[PDB]
Amino acid sequence: TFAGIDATKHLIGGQWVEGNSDRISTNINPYDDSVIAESKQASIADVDAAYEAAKKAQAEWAATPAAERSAIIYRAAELLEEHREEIVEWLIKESGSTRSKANLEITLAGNITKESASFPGRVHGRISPSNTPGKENRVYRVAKGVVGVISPWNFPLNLSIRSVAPALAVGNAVVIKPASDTPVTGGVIPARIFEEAGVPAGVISTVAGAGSEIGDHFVTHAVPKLISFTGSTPVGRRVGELAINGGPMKTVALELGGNAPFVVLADADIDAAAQAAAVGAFLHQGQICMSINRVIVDAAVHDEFLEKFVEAVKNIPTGDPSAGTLVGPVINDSQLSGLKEKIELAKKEGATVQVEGPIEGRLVHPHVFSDVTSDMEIAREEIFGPLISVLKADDEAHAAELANASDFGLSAAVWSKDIDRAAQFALQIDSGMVHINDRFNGDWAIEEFTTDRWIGIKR
Amino acid sequence: ATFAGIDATKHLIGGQWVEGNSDRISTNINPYDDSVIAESKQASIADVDAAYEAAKKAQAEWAATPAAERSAIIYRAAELLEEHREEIVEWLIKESGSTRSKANLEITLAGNITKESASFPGRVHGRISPSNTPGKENRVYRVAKGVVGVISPWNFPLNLSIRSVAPALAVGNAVVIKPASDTPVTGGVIPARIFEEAGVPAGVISTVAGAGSEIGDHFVTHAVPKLISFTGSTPVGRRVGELAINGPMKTVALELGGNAPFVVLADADIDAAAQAAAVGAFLHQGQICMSINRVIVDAAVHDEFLEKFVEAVKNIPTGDPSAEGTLVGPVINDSQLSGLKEKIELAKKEGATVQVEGPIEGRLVHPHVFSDVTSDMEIAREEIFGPLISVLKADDEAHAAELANASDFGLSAAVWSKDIDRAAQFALQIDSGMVHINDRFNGDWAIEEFTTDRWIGIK
Amino acid sequence: TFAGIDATKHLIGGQWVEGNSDRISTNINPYDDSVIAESKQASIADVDAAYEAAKKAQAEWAATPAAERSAIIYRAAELLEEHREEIVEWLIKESGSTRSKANLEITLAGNITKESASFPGRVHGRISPSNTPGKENRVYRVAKGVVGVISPWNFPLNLSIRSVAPALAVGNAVVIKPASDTPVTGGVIPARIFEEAGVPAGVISTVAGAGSEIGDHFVTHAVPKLISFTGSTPVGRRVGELAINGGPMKTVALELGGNAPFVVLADADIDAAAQAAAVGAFLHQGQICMSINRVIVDAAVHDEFLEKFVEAVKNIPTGDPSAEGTLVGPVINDSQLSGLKEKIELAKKEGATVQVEGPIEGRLVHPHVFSDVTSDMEIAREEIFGPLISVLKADDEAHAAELANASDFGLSAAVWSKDIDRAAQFALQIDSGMVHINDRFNGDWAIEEFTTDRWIGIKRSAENLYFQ
Amino acid sequence: TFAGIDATKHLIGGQWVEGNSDRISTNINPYDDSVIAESKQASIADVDAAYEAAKKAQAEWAATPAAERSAIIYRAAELLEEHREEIVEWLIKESGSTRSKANLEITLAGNITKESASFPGRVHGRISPSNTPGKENRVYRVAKGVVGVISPWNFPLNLSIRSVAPALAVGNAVVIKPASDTPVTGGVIPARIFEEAGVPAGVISTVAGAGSEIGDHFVTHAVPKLISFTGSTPVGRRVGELAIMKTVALELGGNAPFVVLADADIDAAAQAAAVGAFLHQGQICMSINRVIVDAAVHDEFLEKFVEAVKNIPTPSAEGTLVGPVINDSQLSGLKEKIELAKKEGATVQVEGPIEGRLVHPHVFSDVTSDMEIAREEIFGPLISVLKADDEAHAAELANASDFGLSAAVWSKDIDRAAQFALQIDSGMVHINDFNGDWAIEEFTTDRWIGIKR
Repeated sequence: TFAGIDATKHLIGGQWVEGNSDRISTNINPYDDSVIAESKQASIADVDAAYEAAKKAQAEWAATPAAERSAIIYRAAELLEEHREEIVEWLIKESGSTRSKANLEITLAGNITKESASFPGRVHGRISPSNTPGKENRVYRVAKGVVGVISPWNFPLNLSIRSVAPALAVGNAVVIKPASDTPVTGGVIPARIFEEAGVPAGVISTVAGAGSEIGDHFVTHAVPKLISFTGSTPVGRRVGELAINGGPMKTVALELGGNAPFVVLADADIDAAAQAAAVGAFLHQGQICMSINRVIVDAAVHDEFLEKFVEAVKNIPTGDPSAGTLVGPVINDSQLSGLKEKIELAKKEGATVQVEGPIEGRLVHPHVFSDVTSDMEIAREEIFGPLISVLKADDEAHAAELANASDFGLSAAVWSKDIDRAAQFALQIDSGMVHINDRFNGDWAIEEFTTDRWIGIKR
Repeated sequence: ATFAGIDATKHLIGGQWVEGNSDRISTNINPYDDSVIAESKQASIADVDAAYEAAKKAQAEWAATPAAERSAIIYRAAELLEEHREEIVEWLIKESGSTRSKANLEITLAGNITKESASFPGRVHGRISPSNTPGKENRVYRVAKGVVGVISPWNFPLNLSIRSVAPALAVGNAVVIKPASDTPVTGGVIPARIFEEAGVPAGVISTVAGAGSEIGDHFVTHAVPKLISFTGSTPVGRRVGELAINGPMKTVALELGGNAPFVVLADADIDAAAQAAAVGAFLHQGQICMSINRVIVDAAVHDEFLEKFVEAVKNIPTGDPSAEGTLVGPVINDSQLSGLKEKIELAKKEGATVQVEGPIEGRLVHPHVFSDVTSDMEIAREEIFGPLISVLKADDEAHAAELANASDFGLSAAVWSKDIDRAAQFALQIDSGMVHINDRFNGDWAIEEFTTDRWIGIK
Repeated sequence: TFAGIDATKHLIGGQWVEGNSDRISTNINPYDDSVIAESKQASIADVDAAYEAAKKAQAEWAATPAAERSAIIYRAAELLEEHREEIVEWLIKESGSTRSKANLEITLAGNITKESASFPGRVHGRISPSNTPGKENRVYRVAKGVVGVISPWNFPLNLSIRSVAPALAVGNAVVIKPASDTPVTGGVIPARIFEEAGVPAGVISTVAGAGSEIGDHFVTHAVPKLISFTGSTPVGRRVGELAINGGPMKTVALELGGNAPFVVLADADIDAAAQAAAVGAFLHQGQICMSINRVIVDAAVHDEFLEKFVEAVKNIPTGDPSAEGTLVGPVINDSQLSGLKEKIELAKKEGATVQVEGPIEGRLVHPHVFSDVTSDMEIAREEIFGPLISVLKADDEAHAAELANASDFGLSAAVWSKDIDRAAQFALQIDSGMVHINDRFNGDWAIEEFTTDRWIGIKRSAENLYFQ
Repeated sequence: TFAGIDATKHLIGGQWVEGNSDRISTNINPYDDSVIAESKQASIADVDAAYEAAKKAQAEWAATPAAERSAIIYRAAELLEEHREEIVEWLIKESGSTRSKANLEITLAGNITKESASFPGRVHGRISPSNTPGKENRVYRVAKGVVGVISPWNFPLNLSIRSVAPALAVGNAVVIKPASDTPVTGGVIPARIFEEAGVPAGVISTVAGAGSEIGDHFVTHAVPKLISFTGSTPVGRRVGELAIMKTVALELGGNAPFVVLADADIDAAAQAAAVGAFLHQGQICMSINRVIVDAAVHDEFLEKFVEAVKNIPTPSAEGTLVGPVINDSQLSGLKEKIELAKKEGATVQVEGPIEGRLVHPHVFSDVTSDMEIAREEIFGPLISVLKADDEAHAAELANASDFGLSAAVWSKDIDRAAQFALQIDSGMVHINDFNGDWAIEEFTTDRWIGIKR
């Protein structure tokens, strides 16, 4: 259960109901394998009801005055704190998250929701200039309509609120489809938080189900105007294809965390950078916008940084997430293999082990690898686990090439005392976000969940 | 074969007009009489690589060029559009089978877009956002995408290539054009040459014309372009979207002029609307921002409109495009002729009634109008690309709204109603980026589409 | 007293202190003449203290994270809503507001600040395009610095907050100089309420004194870089003039609600327009952006509208402010009283027709209506600030626009006409910032007003310009 | 005469006419005292006509299609370079500006009106959110109406077009009243060039009257919604006061600071102080009347700087960099300022002759903040070099003067430089070195129309 209803149901038509599918998925605590629950998953006829109920209820929502919608969204943020401990526990249980990680995730979901509540009072269309006598060009800024959000298992609550909150505050009706492993932290909870906040029936909905049964059908559907996806790149591609291959076509917003880079230039404060890289590599692992899985260091400070970086990660306790742990267990037994495979492959491709830990159950301990090249799989591919490569750049220009060598969407970080030069270097990296010496953009968000409707009026 | 002096069979690569390298020989045929215009050796995969490579090397300096400087060159190309008017008209008629008067409208259109584009350099700005962390400063820079790949259509080659080419170049992008194999000079050589003669540095503008499929895929699939602009058919746009997702992703902008509706409401000036529908359906076909392919009239005025409309379209001179009176020219090629032929047959087999028909000799398809059509019929739910019209009856106001949203794609739509205010509300009920009441390039939309925002946080 | 601090004190430096001038102020209830309180006023010295304190504290406040400044502003809205009953009683006792009018004022005050809480994260600067190779143009949007706010006796709470809240939220430090008749509702409550929400010491202040020794010096001081004024246009003009030739550099934002025209066109919903006119003229008078001082009606529907408007005005409860039904209370003071008595007579001795009029029992002026008036009668061209309304006859649609603009007060105007598309075109002819059709605080304009832009152009040589 | 038309007439109601004032003015070449021309001055009734006609012709011009307005404004930029040499002479002989300084002003003039030609398309309104059930909020952005522009004698062509072009493009009707000493460079030429460009009759006007007659009537007139003034801080003040019912925009040039921080490429910066002190004299945006330097590079800066100013040659010539002063009243002002400078203790680091109206460069040193030479607006080639004990002093010293549209700061640490720059209350600050979006705002007003459906 959660906040007053059993976390195994689905919020369809504003009614918490049981799934009509034949499949029954068993949610397993990644740490000790204890059954958390068993729910009758949803069928396509259920997704249909979800979407159709959203379409039918969306207009009245979009038409609700700015202040109202704002107040409700703001209420949701209050509720996030008011149910904090119950949410922390679920984060620990289902997501295999650490007590401290869960705490962060909730604060983060609350900042996004807090910003998002100002959105109503920020959506503006414009009155364009006319080129033909008697013509009035008005471009209204409206809600896209119905958004289908597909949340991941890494930061289930955080990365889902990242799109549910702005999408709802702006007038859209949303339908969440969480990852198989985290259906309540990535779907039931955020859904419930907004229902409890006042979001009208049909506006917020959640539908969980097996990939092979509803995955495709959720994207290819005719109701959603926008599909927001957060996950791994190969799955993003598939959702991307599906959105344009017989739908009709709908906009698809892909949040593909990949192999993010942490560049340390020659004039960087190796001390702070060491500390920082340790936080971004493990304490924030899973969070697509702050996580990093490879630090690129200049040759002139490489040996020093590597030294300090290793002595910093050896002190990262790996254990029972319920505890001072800072790195809990991996999510699936499928996710466990993959990591195992990458550790080996790095060793096999000639990488150098710098920090290795035991692997008990799904409790993978940190792993560091120096002497890594941009062509090694460990660096090219997406990791999503406590794996960490250290590549050497013998030139500042080479650092930029190393940083762009692997695909990654979200963020990139760089350390350098020369704020001005670093800022210039940052522009030399292909990322929409680059942070120097240490998020969520509201403007970028209101634009992603609204559409501009140009209405030409000839008098 | 020549244009503005230059050999028209060559390709502009690395700032140098050269002959293609593939063994494939393409013969350009006049659509109206089958006389050969030219015979150009096609561009090979290697040629596309050179174009993208050289373009990528010259882009930075072009992007570093002062705003006023870039805008002077964009304004010059607009003057050049006019100075070369006479000759572009001949090419438009000769290659794309355009009517002489249609050709003159297209050129006015093109030049009107690049003059508007001329003001873009001084309109591109970034933000300095507030921070939430002490001592942090957020600066989001608005820069060029880098290299932009432009695929243009055979319908309004000049005007639709320019629609992307001009703003992209204006904003700091370097661009490579891959025109439709039927209109390589009106869609590639002429646009490319106007900007070259206007002074955009070598390598910043290029055209590479090649035989479809493989070269087409390579062109979209390449690692250099960070944007692929496409205007054309939906099955092809679909394919471009696929390739952009599989086979190093890049944003893809698709301009698919599907089946645009022309909505006539009960209180509409039927005579005006009728004349307007005639203009949009036949004198503007091919221009996917002003054309319409189906009419939706309120029952209460369906018969009045139909008769008044049938009258109007029966007075449209079909025939040789060179003649100044003509308004309907030939269809671009035999294949397109086949689709038009079979679409007509099918409309009949589906239950449609012929209201206006004529003989089709050569590639000269006379205007056709069907009545008693339903939204499930393909004559009204699929792209048309030819002088074929459908008229659907709307027994209800809200019903008209349904039929208007019955098709897949749509750039614009139009509504007719004397009640200016109620019409504006109605228009909002249509899912189309553009809707014109009682009578089309968005500068802002073009800046956002051809630039990329870089958020850079500093501590 | 008000929420733990005695209303008689001034908030300087972050501390509620007693005044230092020798002049002693005596608060008087406009409905009965009670001594609400008596308190020593602030001297020219207390104004300097407040400004200097605000000046030094300003920067850290501006540097506070946006979300943090935002939470502080948001809570002020909550506290405003919390101390509702107390503020209500205070509005009625001092400003002479009505039970229900005071309650409306607080809602208004509340909405404004919850809207302002949104401001910190909305304030942004720009990176403009460059025309000279190697040059970067940044244009920062920052706080003005210190803002002095002069609040009026009409809607003291709502009109002070209208500028105090966005200014604070945006990073300014602000010193309030309330109207002499309403020092607590116009200064103490809003200051205290922001203090109890969390704004730092020195960032919010309230210096109250007799304009006689404080007024001019407040506007003239060298610290404030913006003066916000709300009141009569005469005083407003004096403020403006004083700001241009005193402390060389400081802008002024004058909010002068003079004679807002309420225009009823040929095709209006005369019955709805009638009730609305009634509302804007009495329940809302004092409220700068909502009230109306004159109504102009197309001749074709003039007499029809007049008959119905007079009816609704006739049945408007006038009396004791404390009562929950009253809609019109006493005038703030005798000076204003004698100003209205003078205006009613002047309208008469100019040939105007009385439609409605009542007794004037102890500062309690009953609603007064005058028809058959023309654009040059003082009653229809000067500002009123009282329950006196004048109806003018318009020959046609075009004459309506001309009658509407016969003022010099363009702050807001209302227009009634069933035809929306044309009424909107018509509204464009009126010389006001805002016009409302068939029945209002702009946040965007507010942030522009309390911030300043700083263009910083930086040229980089080859030396400190990399990867070029 | 200019570009055909009679240069002594006043464009009113679209027609160039002779003034109705019984006062005549003899426009005199500041350089040699020769009489360029004489003209019947404009009267109060003349002004009323120019404004009354402008008002009637405005609504039509604003409703003119955006791309149309933009082609007209653009044309004016072509006409400006077509009449280039003809205008160069007028600044040369009337404004007393050199040949290099005149040419520069024409390009700058061109740039402004060319940037301004893109304004019609960039003027957007807004459809704000609604808080009341079923209400729409439209915020139209319209032209103010009629704009009274008061240009000055320093850079009369550039500083008049600066207001005029943006205000016209946007759809306002403008009436220019130029400085008594420059009625054609600051009034006739700009008005005549927009006329040829295509601006309708009554949309552009120029009226040259006597300060004592027209001066006050031009500002307090009911018609103009905006008054754009450019000049000395004291006269800018009366204007604003007189204006208070319409809004006024004061471009008050005073004493712009040139701060040279301890790590400021003392050499290349000394080269720039020279340029911003003489080459860009009349330029209220590119000129500096004082240099604040940190003790460390103080003497280092001064030497190279003195040698810089000493090399500046001394109108109709090519080499010449500095020209004569506009009039006698101004001349006596500089001299008067030069003397009390010495009487205050300042060291005459540099001093040149005073042949006629031509004042040679003057540079003083060991100057402090409580001296009129660093406090008052100078309007002449008089430089003051103040020493700053540190950087904190530099901030104080920089903000000392009451008026400042722009400032300059040289450093090497671009980042710290930027930070320091924000500590100087000035609209503009340039580091080691015309805003359109702000001009668009200035010549338009936002009209909020709320509709309860």
